[PDB]
Amino acid sequence: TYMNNTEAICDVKGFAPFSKDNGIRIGSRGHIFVIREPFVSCSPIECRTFFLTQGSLLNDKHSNGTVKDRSPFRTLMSVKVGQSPNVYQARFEAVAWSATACHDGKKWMTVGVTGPDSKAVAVIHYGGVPTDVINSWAGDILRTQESSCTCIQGDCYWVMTDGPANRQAQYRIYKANQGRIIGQADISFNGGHIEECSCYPNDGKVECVCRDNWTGTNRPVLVISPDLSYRVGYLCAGIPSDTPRGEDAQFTGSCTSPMGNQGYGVKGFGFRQGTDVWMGRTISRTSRSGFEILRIKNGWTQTSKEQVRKQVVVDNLNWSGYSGSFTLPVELSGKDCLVPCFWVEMIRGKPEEKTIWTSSSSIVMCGVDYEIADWSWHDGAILPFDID
Amino acid sequence: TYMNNTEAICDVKGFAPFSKDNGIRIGSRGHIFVIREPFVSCSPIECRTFFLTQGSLLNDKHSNGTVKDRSPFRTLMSVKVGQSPNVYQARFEAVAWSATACHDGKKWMTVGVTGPDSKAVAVIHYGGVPTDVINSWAGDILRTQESSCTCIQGDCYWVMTDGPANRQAQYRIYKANQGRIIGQADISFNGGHIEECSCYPNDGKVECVCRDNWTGTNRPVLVISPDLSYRVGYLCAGIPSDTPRGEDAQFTGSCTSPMGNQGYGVKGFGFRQGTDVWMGRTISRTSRSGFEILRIKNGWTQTSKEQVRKQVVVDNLNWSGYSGSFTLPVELSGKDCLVPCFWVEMIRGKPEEKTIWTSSSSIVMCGVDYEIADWSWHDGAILPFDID
Amino acid sequence: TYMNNTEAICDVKGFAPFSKDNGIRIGSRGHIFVIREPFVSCSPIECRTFFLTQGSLLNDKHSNGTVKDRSPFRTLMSVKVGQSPNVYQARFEAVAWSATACHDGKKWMTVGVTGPDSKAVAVIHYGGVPTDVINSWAGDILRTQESSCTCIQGDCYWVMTDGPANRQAQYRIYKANQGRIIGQADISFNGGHIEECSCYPNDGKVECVCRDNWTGTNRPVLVISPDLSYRVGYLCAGIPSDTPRGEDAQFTGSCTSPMGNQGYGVKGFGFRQGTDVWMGRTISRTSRSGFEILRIKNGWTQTSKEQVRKQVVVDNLNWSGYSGSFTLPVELSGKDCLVPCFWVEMIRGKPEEKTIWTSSSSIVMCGVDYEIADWSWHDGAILPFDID
Amino acid sequence: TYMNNTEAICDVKGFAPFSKDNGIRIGSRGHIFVIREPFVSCSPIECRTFFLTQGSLLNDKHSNGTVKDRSPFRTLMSVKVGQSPNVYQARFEAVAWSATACHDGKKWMTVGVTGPDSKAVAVIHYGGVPTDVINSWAGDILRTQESSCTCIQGDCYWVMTDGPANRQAQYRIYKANQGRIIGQADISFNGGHIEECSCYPNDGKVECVCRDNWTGTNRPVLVISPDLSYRVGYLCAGIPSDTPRGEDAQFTGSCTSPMGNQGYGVKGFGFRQGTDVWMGRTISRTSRSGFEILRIKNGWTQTSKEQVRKQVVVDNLNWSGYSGSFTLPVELSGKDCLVPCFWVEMIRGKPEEKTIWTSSSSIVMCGVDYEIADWSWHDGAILPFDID
Ligand SMILES: CCC(CC)O[C@@H]1CC(C(=O)O)=C[C@H](n2cc(C(C)(C)O)nn2)[C@H]1NC(C)=O
Ligand SMILES: CCC(CC)O[C@@H]1CC(C(=O)O)=C[C@H](n2cc(C(C)(C)O)nn2)[C@H]1NC(C)=O
Ligand SMILES: CCC(CC)O[C@@H]1CC(C(=O)O)=C[C@H](n2cc(C(C)(C)O)nn2)[C@H]1NC(C)=O
Ligand SMILES: CCC(CC)O[C@@H]1CC(C(=O)O)=C[C@H](n2cc(C(C)(C)O)nn2)[C@H]1NC(C)=O
Ligand SMILES: [Ca+2]
Ligand SMILES: [Ca+2]
Ligand SMILES: [Ca+2]
Ligand SMILES: [Ca+2]
Repeated sequence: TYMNNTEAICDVKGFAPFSKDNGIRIGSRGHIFVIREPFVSCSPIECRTFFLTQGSLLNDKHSNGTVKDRSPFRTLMSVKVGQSPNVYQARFEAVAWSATACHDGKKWMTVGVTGPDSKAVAVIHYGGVPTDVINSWAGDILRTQESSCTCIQGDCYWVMTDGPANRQAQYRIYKANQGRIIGQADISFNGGHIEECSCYPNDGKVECVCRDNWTGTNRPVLVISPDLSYRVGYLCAGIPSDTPRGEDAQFTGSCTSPMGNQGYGVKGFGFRQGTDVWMGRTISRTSRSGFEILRIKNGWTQTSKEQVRKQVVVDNLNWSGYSGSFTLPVELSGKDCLVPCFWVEMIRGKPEEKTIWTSSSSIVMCGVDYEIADWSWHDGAILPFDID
Repeated sequence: TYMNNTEAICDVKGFAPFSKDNGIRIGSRGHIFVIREPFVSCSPIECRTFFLTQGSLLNDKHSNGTVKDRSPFRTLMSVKVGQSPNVYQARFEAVAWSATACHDGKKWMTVGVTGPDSKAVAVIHYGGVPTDVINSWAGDILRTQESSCTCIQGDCYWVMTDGPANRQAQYRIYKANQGRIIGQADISFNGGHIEECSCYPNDGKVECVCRDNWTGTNRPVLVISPDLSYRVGYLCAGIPSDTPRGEDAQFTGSCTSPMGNQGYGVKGFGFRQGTDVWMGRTISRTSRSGFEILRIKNGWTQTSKEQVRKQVVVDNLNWSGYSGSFTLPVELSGKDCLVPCFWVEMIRGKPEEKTIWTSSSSIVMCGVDYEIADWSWHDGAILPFDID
Repeated sequence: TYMNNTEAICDVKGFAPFSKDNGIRIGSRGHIFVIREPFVSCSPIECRTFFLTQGSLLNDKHSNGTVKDRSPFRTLMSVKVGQSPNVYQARFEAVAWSATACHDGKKWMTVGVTGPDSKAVAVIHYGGVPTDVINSWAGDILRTQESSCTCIQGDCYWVMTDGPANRQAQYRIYKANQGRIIGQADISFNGGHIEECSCYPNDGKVECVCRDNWTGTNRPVLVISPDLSYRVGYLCAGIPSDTPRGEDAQFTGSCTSPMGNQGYGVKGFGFRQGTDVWMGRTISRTSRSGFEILRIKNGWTQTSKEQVRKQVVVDNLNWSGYSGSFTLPVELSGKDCLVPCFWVEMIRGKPEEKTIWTSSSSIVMCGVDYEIADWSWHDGAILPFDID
Repeated sequence: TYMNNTEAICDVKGFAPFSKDNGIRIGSRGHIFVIREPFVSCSPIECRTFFLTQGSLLNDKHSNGTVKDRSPFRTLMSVKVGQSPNVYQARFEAVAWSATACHDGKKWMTVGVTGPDSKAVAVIHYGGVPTDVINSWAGDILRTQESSCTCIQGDCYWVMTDGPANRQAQYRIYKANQGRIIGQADISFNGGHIEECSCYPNDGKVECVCRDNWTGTNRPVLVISPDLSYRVGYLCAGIPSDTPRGEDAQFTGSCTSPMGNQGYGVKGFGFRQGTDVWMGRTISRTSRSGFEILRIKNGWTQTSKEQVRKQVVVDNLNWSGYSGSFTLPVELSGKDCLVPCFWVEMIRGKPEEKTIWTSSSSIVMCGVDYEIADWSWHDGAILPFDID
């Protein structure tokens, strides 16, 4: 039976911890995949952590990282949420240097992307077997969310980006039933830039938070109805949610256009509470260190700067990174709504630390109806390892 | 279907061994979690061993133990009873520096506790996904059993402690259905101190044995009816069941109040045989070395000193530690009653041994209708390891 | 539903290989349990390999073997047939320095034995939870088969030995339904000695082949009807099936009494083909080197010396050891009979080799209706390992 | 229920990647089986990777490879497609130095081959338990596909070769229901040589592509109707699909007889698109380096040289090896046809590289209705390892 996901996002006052896998700490002696870009999606029975590999291990010479990023040794694997990405608990998903994965009630539909950048290919597995494919339409680095995709009523929706990373690129919306592509749509958002979207189900539509690697220190926002009609723009909030960014006060904000004349970005998430927003960001405005999350009143609909709450999960004394969204099925939480949960990546090693490798651990948090305290649940490992 | 647990405790004449995992022996070469505070609960299909991690491994530098105890790297994981807590057989349960876990017939309800000590948070997972939360009400080290919780007819009951460890603290009783808190109650036991309760189902009520870290070398006792009405006090027995303690003869005992003017404690268990008690304790009265268990006649209802039986499981030549209670489901043992089974932790390393780490192995015993012989099933490993 | 096992043994002309786990070869780098006394039983869905542990690993210091044999660190674990006994694929069964395990159609009933030799205890687990116990009746090393037990129609039968190993001891027959002992019987076989029986289902009865560690180079034989009435004696065959033994020609044989004035023994198996026997033995008559199996015509009913076939599985250039019996469920093989299959242990290290440890690998063979060729499927590892 | 496999092969314009396991890269630190001859078959729920072992590990001394190839330590194990062949995720299948494995909808029927070359034995396991056997009929190296076998409507068909490798040998066709041999047939193909067939279901019949190790640089072709009536010969295409081979232009081709006066061969696959063929081969015509696949128009029925498409998967800068066929069940892909998917082995070490061992990793590709780009998904590991 198809997992409904038609209900609304739960109004939450805070986030209680879900998991922590300590893989880089475990991987000092264990057999752990050097991973990058973990993310969580849930089936109506369990939540798993996806990630990308080089087919290497921590403390190995194959973790030397000189081995490139967009590589053929790159695969998508999954483990259960909280388990580390180890060799002996991993489930193979796809050959992938960029991915998204999602469940619809029956089977897992994964979409890993590979090939050369000129003509990259994205394969849609479903039930484990590849079912369909999407080819590079623009010929510049075909890619997708790196976070959970979204199925509503058995139809799974997601967002891909073909084009350049700095200048204007092209952005699309795909739609599948049982791993077979049933629809697609182009995103006529000009001047704007959409990357690495964090998305979720909300009142029968798909809301996705994204990253502007062109000109925006604020974050793009897409709204997707199941007929692929769309409204797009930016998170109206007067708080810069991207990184690098500037001061909150030297920032006005816009619901339509990119603000803050900085380049670059980072993957980030947001959650729409009626008219308010749960926005997440790093503490450092220039680095990826720390992580915090703020509820900004009327920040979804207005260029607001009203911080209702400010909860800290990763301290600015510690390294973080990417972040993304997902929901808890009704068939799991017991609610009448969809519990907003999220993950934060914590990057260790290169380029910041004196090592030869680059991996990440995660912490997952999810939406509660109470106020959670500020603490730091950070990575832990004591670098450099023996290999370095 | 909800696991009944309304029946009475089996009258047992002894305890036959259930398991032994030898993880610290296995972990000389294997990949084993440096754990602390293991405990056993059973579903109507299997019994699992819970424990807490630092995300470290035996023989790793991450086992250096200087890494603190109430830490963010602390998680609750489980394995099957008898299996060691290894990376490749572990199931993630919660981020936890203090825990309890229990099954009700359908899903596992875990309750791990984390955060800062000032405002610690306890998350209730159920089916794997967090379902509810309890926040620090007193602002001093929110904590819970470290042993199995108890579900009766689909409602799961447990005991938490907010306050100080030496002086008077505050003690509460929680109640859940499907991971959603449905009740709570304060414990008006003054002068008394309740920590780390070992509990069980008995005639439709929950009996919990606890630890007095204030003034008692005897053990607190709580009786919980499913409406959260309670009687509380001490195990009436004239035998000191806590550690450190004194001689049995320089001990009178009380059914209401703390006896033996020693501080500190250790986690310990007891089992009520009609009017008698199966009480467990270490052999050494000052250290945690050894383990033994005595049936004291009428010791549940009277300040008795009549040892009916004395069975030894861990010898005073060997190290032990915590201990706790649980039952076997009717859906497993085949009985008409609930088989009393228990686990003993065996601590190796710091603070007693010349190492840099601290972990534990366990042995599990359960209630038989025969007299079992005295032997020592101890830890085994030959310390220090190579890392030290 | 209860697995029938009322049918007869398949008449087989040879044995085709089932498995080989190469654990000692795998365990040069892997994480493999130093085991002793492996054996195979099958459920109506799969066959597993049982074994006993010290909680040590190959190449570990904990494999030093000075660590004794009848030890508390001794456990019974299982893996699938062909898989090695590794830490990460092992299922905990019991604390055991002597064991038997069997399935009846619904759950696994294990019987591991432990304690001190004076008052050893045998616990009956069933479904994973201990269900019943048998205590030392004679006070000298309580022990059992080390090979599969036998369930017929939901009742499981086996053979235990309390007494001395050299002189006359005492031998019993137990019977269980759902892990609860429902019957027992003493074996009034005087002068004779019964150890480590290899048993099986045959026409509604249980036939067990055993070892005479007193005075016999031939092998005891027990026949068990499900009311525990018994006929006992020796395998009538004029071929000595035990080891150490003598020449076949300096051996007459007896269907009642022990022949060949040698002491000691080894665990061994046999299979009754109507009136013939498939008897197995080592090639060396003094050491445990090699393994071969001979069909002796009318050897079950008469003191025959007619070798119908002689198949070799382990060559006399290579080390072997114990051996034992089991059947394939109809629910697996598809037959109308019960396929005779067997395992051979291959011991490496101490006492024969220049190492510090002692483990074993296995090969499994089962009954086919064709003539299989003589080859050597031996252990493989290249000793001594790095630890030595 | 029996998996139908009566439908036709999907007409495909290209192949999108299925998996990559990077075991030799993982096995720099992990526990990975030194394997040879991997292959993929799928059940109506999952696809697994089969392989053969020495019971050794990467980076072990037991990987020294001086240990021979046709050895008793040789086993057939399986893992899921994309997972590496590691000790802790492996399922034991058979003792095998040559194999085939296939699923019919209900259980796995494996056929591993062992023994001495003079009188080798092939055992048919089914459901895990050995069910039947085929003995060496010619007395020279009994062997089979090393690739997936084929079940159609519950009857499983495959191809064995008894005889010599260079000169004329003998070739047979077997047929099983539930692991019990129900039919057999001799292949009266004279002058011709058939080895290591890659086969598949196509319109109710079994088409198998093979290797000519005698005189052919082109590839034999067998067509099997379920009554074991056969047509046999060669892939009519004017393109040499074997290796070593010669130029395409110095090659005429034949639909009946072996062309290109070279000896040797390599395992290879083909797929019949109505009248066209998807033929695969290495890039190097003399070595096993590289891999590419060409659709040759009317190449199944005519000595054509019309390359419709040329897709590259492994570049000639990198090592490859064997290759073989299989299908995706309708119960997996969702199609009305049978999706043509294939695997390529990538050999590292001896005999080409400066190591002491020999293993392989794989990539799997499957049939899509789009044109896939040329990229290299190669092995990765950086040789020699530490052991060498
Ligand atoms: C901005 C979106 C893409 C465009 C190529 O760049 C991602 C940026 C980025 C970062 O550090 O911020 C890491 C991401 N990333 C992904 C990876 C691999 C290792 C290929 O998975 N390495 N880096 C970029 N995504 C790619 C290369 O496909
Ligand atoms: C007396 C109850 C608590 C109050 C903080 O102290 C526990 C005592 C204790 C011991 O050695 O006896 C070990 C327990 N403990 C638990 C832990 C960790 C590693 C945090 O799980 N370390 N020690 C204490 N529980 C805590 C700190 O939450
Ligand atoms: C003859 C039957 C028993 C009587 C104690 O002796 C077994 C003999 C034997 C051998 O080498 O032949 C190995 C068996 N054995 C078993 C074990 C352990 C390691 C205790 O499982 N070590 N050796 C003996 N069984 C025991 C000690 O319980
Ligand atoms: C040509 C078919 C057979 C005839 C013996 O030879 C296979 C050739 C071959 C190669 O390199 O091309 C590798 C194959 N092979 C297989 C193996 C083992 C390690 C026995 O599985 N080693 N090599 C050959 N098959 C055998 C020996 O049973
Ligand atoms: Ca930006
Ligand atoms: Ca105390
Ligand atoms: Ca003897
Ligand atoms: Ca050739």
